[PDB]
Amino acid sequence: NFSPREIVSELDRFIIGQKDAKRAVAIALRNRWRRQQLEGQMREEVMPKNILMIGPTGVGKTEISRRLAKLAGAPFVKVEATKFTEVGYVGRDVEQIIRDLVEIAITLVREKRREDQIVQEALRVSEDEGIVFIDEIDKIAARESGAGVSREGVQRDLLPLVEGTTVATKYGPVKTDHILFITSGAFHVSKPSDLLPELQGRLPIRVELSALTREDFRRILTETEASLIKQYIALMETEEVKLEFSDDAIDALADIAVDLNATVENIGARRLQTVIEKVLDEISFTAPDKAGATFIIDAAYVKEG
Amino acid sequence: NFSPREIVSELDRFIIGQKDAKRAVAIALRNRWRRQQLEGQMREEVMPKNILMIGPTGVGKTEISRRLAKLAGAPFVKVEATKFTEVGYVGRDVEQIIRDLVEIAITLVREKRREQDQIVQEALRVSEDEGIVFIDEIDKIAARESGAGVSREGVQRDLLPLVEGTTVATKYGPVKTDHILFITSGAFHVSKPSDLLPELQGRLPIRVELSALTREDFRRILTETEASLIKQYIALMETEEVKLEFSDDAIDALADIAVDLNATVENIGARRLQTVIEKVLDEISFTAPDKAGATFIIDAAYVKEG
Amino acid sequence: NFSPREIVSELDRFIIGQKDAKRAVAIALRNRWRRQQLEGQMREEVMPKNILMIGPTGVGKTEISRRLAKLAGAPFVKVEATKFTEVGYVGRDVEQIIRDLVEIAITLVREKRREQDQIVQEALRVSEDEGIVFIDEIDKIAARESGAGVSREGVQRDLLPLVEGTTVATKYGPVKTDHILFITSGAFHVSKPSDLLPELQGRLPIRVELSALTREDFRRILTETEASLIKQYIALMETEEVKLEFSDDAIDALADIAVDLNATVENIGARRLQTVIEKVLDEISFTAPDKAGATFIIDAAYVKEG
Amino acid sequence: NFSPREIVSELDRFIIGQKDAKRAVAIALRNRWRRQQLEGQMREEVMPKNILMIGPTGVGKTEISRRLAKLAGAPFVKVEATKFTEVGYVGRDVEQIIRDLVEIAITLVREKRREDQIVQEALRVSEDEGIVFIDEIDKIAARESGAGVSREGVQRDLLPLVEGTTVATKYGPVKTDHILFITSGAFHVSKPSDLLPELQGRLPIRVELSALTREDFRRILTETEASLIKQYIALMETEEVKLEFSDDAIDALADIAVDLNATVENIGARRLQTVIEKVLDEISFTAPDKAGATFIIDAAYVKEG
Ligand SMILES: Nc1ncnc2c1ncn2[C@@H]1O[C@H](COP(=O)(O)OP(=O)(O)O)[C@@H](O)[C@H]1O
Ligand SMILES: Nc1ncnc2c1ncn2[C@@H]1O[C@H](COP(=O)(O)OP(=O)(O)O)[C@@H](O)[C@H]1O
Ligand SMILES: Nc1ncnc2c1ncn2[C@@H]1O[C@H](COP(=O)(O)OP(=O)(O)O)[C@@H](O)[C@H]1O
Ligand SMILES: Nc1ncnc2c1ncn2[C@@H]1O[C@H](COP(=O)(O)OP(=O)(O)O)[C@@H](O)[C@H]1O
Repeated sequence: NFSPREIVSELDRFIIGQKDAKRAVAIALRNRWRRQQLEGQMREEVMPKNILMIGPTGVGKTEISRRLAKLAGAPFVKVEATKFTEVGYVGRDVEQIIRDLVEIAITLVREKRREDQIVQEALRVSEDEGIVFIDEIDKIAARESGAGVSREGVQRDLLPLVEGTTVATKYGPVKTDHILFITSGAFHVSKPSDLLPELQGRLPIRVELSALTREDFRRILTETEASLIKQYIALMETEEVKLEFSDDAIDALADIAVDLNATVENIGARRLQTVIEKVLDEISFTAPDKAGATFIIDAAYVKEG
Repeated sequence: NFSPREIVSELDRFIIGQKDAKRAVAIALRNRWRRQQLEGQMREEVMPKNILMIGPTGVGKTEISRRLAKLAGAPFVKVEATKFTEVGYVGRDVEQIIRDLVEIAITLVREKRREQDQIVQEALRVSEDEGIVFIDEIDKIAARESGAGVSREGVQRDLLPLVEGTTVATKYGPVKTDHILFITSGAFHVSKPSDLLPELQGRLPIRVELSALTREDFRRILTETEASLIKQYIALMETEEVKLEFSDDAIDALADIAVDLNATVENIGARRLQTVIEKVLDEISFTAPDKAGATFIIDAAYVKEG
Repeated sequence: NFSPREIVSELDRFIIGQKDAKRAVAIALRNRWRRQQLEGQMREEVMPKNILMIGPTGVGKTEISRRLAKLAGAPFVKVEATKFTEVGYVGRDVEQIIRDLVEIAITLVREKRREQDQIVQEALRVSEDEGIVFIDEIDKIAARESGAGVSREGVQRDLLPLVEGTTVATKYGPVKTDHILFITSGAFHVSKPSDLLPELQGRLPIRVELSALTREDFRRILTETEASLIKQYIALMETEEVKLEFSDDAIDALADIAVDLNATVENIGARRLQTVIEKVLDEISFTAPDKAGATFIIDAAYVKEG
Repeated sequence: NFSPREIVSELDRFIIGQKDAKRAVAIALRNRWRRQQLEGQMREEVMPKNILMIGPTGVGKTEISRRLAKLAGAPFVKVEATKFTEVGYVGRDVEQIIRDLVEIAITLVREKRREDQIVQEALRVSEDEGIVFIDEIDKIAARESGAGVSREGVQRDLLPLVEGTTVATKYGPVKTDHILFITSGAFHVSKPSDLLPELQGRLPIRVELSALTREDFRRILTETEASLIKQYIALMETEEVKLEFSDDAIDALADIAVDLNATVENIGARRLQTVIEKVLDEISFTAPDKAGATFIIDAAYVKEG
């Protein structure tokens, strides 16, 4: 899809809630289209509407950006900002981000072409369509454990990428002027105004994300297209086992994850994956011994499990 | 074998006990087969059932994973997590794990084809769909922070791209880690599993404990498994025309020596057995060619003098 | 007051909301009274119901504890835990907390007696049975390890003797900390409560959360409580013969300014209110003596220009 | 009591299980009596049978030693060994242990005398009867976060105390030749043979302690004389509330603590204190409003709580 409301709808198929974050990337992606519709010098003066996402861990910041890029057939790279503060001879320079992105556009163009010029198209796509997700940008803006580049230095090193620079790769120079950047952080260890002024100026769009509620966990489990329940159901189908979850079993699974997030650590929706798996441990092991049968998991089964 | 109960049975041929750990890797391996039966988009949405093994040292964490990979003809790489906290210019980046794995899948595909650009293409296919990566002492890179290189949390952060899904460059071409299985292990005395990065927890769906080995476990480790130390020394002395025999009380005596050393010096698990049988066999290992055709019996008394 | 519901009601006079936190300190204080009703050995086996408060900054953690201590005529000491991680030769040891507490109990007993070796003896008695110690940012000394003094875990380890029970030397004599109540607080974004030393967890029986303050909370904080900022500025301007008046829309406007600043710069909780009323009162605070006998009304429009 | 079997019995009133650890301190305390029964120079050649306790956290190492000393009317000091590895101008020298011990013997002699000579008796008791508990002695024997004395240096600093030295205090010199030392550690970060040889030689008795079982938690809750249940029952009696626990409620409370120790962290019996308190939160708050009544807590009440 190509329209912002259409983009929001496509993202609804995989991400529950977070409407503001969904609309922010839609605007950013739609503006890339508006730029290419422009003609003349104005085509070279408009820059990507880069985004700063603020929100707790495991509530959809990566997922929204990752699905967005797949929607737009754009090459995507996720990186943890603090990795550039560590010593190391391999992969400690931020231009590795751009080199990896071309490496992802090559393997992306090969898939579409099948269905020298290919390498050129990977270099064309990377410049005009690349999407870069920089996680925990809040951690490189704090009051200063890494013995490498300082935190402000990682910010200073990010400036050439998001302002516009040329980067050398094993396939040739890559310009970053019109690559879209999505940055994210919780901003408990720092605040958004602790970013370098030059970085603030290259983050036009600011959007918050909210904690997931108990109802959010229920819908995340069942409603989205690649949901965990649909995965476990699909995996047991290959063993000739029709797996069924009652509605109270789904409520019970969501409650286990909410409670653990409330007593151990709130890791957001990442808790769901580990909770369903232990409840399905007995049936995942014995599934070939149960072929042809229909297995219904109720609230009581989740309780004993 | 391809079935979880069948996998557990194959592992019983080499590992004593640790039934929960055996069933955990079976589930993880069986899900790889369940995934490839899927067709469509769901084939690209299911991720490996990575495992966190919790247990003391030398009770079968590496051995289970290593036998599992050989059972599945899958390329296998074991790595010590804390090695990435040290300074150095060779092999200090976690992508070295993935490069080594292709290096092991290439040499694996050549063996089966014989019994080539196309071989390298499948070695890149095998590595992506069948690779198994064992990360030891993942508990030590989650502690309260001697390595002067990457910090402990930084080694975790560097592991995130591998287990979440990334493309890695090699001397043979780009490799995706999306469908590689990861088995991680630690004792978790210096830290706890919730000290791992949240992003890491979410990519470790299966959690399994392992237990200390008991005195009876040592006796069965010595004799019952297919590649047991006793069966090795017997086979080694057969090449010298010497029938090496252990009485049943001798095996008990050897197990008791190892338990006591693990109880008074340090508990290193079943690794103590190797050094204990070897010192008792010192006299015969030296003189065996001078003793050809003869039968050498090690009893409880011989273990005592040894 | 002496009853938990009565304690909650007394705290309602100064703190808006945070009902769970109010009831938590009530239980802890009521158990002190329950203990002294006991006679015999059980009188020496019951230990204070120490509290861990979890909540964002500036929502009432210090204020609740501080009002509680004044309600109970108990000596009170607030300390920043991370101060003990810094180098220095004055006041860098945790026993300084206890020495300061006696210093506050002495000056407390003198006030009540007037309205002396015997005073110091009871100040040493009061400190032991009635002292209240508030330790802020106990979450920061439980993180992954800028202070060049004691390490973070070391500050925890140094706190163990205080909350488990120890004798501390002072310029007035030995003081036991066995029956001192401890209230600890943190946001727990940089760490989690299970990152505390096991020995510390066991001496924190009561766990209570506090919530963010809402826009309506700011309005009630401004006006409803007994020592509210509005009642302070009104009283301060009364000494100049100026009737200071706030309309209800003006109070909403002031609360909105603070919410927006907490939403765009940094969320510092109710601390934002103090700086916001002060800038709106800048014009009148200066000219009030030149305006004696007059009435000054601050409306929504006046807050807008200000 | 004065006999080792009698000592073991007195400790049974407060500590569940750990029979080996109980007998080890009994031997050590009984030998102090055997020494004072000796006459002549042999009286000056026998040294305390110091103990190294090995065991997990929160299973009774401190409690056994603390109760033992109270049984013997002996002044007692507990210290965390790693505290001497930290920088600091106050209380970072191991002789503070001995100075604190005299400070505890003074306040101990005043209690018994009531029921210059007193200070002399505090100096007499400290030398002949002091008991020093050094916790986590395993942590100062590891492979080397404190920026002060090194770990081996803390061991080296402990040598004068346990071999025999004179220590100056605000009341006068204190000899440590016949002070009993109980040291403890889990020995996962190191092993007992990592201690300095001179320290090994001054730790004659070696005793292990075991993890607490589910049944241990049940007996710890109810059976011992100062148990948590008897405290909460006694505290509610001062409010005219007869609090009663069913047997299944006690089982339920023990199960909550075992599960948390199995999923968060095994902190031993320290988990019990925090678990009963949250279950009693509603009644502890409302107890004055319920005076004259009898309140029975069953398994179902522990479940909702
Ligand atoms: N709102 C949500 N809707 C659907 N899935 C979600 C949501 N929030 C988190 N998830 C899932 O939880 C996991 C972690 O989420 P992710 O977006 O990567 O985290 P973060 O916000 O920390 O980047 C992924 O499997 C993701 O699909
Ligand atoms: N349960 C067991 N059954 C059989 N052999 C075992 C067992 N535990 C340990 N061993 C043997 O002891 C040695 C060390 O075991 P290993 O699994 O590699 O240790 P770790 O669990 O620390 O990874 C190997 O020779 C292994 O075969
Ligand atoms: N809920 C509240 N009710 C009343 N005053 C409050 C509330 N929260 C904060 N305040 C006021 O805001 C300031 C800071 O609050 P305080 O409790 O000291 O912060 P913290 O919770 O960080 O300890 C004080 O002036 C306090 O009176
Ligand atoms: N076996 C036990 N019997 C009775 N109480 C115990 C036992 N183990 C631990 N406790 C209690 O748990 C808490 C911590 O125990 P403690 O002996 O101080 O720990 P450690 O072994 O770490 O020194 C104390 O309240 C203690 O009374």
